[PDB]
Amino acid sequence: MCNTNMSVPTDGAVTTSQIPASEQETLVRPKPLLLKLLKSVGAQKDTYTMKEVLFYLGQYIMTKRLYDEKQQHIVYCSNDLLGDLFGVPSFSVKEHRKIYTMIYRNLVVVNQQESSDSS
Repeated sequence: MCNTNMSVPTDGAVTTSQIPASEQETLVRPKPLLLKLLKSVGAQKDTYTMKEVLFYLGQYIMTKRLYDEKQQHIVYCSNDLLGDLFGVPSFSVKEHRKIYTMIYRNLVVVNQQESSDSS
């Protein structure tokens, strides 16, 4: 993927997008799990976003030598920090939809304090 700058309306569908990590960002703030994930590669923040975690979690997978050896999409993670994410012996990063949707198991998004008007 290097000739992709505006996509192609020929045998390539409309858009190569899918998964909430840029279009649906969220100023993510998880518990020690995605930060032991990203802060490892190089990250270092009090919070993150699904966009940072997007390309960054992409980093840690491809890195730390946990990936397959066919097309770098069957990334085996036995006893790995990537494992703390879910816990698979292998996961398909190629399908970022299912891979990141199982990343966020329960729930975790931006907080943004609010007020009950009269309080």
